[PDB]
Amino acid sequence: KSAKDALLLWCQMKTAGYPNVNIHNFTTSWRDGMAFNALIHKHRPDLIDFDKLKKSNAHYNLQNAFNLAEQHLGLTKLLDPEDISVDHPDEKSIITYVVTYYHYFSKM
Repeated sequence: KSAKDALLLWCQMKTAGYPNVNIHNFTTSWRDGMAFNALIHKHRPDLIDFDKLKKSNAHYNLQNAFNLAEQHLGLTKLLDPEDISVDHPDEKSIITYVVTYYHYFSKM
């Protein structure tokens, strides 16, 4: 609960101030793709025009973050947008992927 909890705070803290981002867990807080994009932007505002993103376009948002992370950060696309954009996405999946982001931005 410690590693998960610190991971959650980390995400919360990194995305302080992002509109339409509200991280309260590792499931539904990520299902619209905003949080993922906020994480990226925070580290590489050059890759995303966050202001253009709307919570409504889950697919787009998720593909966006996933494709950019893969393409520009070499972070493997472990998740699938369609799988993530459901009502109750798989927590473990998300956490695993979110961890790869944590390491990446934390190291380097």
